[PDB]
Amino acid sequence: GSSGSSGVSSQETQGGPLAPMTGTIEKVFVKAGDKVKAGDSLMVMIAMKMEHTIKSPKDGTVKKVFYREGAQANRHTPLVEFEEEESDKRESESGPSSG
Repeated sequence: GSSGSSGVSSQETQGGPLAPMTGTIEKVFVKAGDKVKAGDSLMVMIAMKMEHTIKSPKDGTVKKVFYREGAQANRHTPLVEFEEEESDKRESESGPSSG
C-alpha cells in the first residue's frame, strides 16, 4: 500500500505501523530511540484470543511508542512512530503523452 489512497484530507498515516484489528497489547518489544529491523517483532496484540505479532513494516529508529502492556488499540491505529527519515530519495519516471 503506497502511492495514492483516495478519500483523505491530508495523510491518514505516516511513519509508523497500524494495528490490524481491535485488540490488546500483550507484549511490547520496542521503545523510543530504539533500533529495529524490517520484519521485527515490535509488540504483541490480543484480539481473537490469538497472539498477533505486529511486525515492523520497515526499519528505523523508534521515535516513541503510544502503547504498552495491557493497552487497548483500535483497528488502524498508530502503535509506534518512526524517527524522521534521512538520506533517501525515491525514484520516478515520466514519458510523453499523445493526447
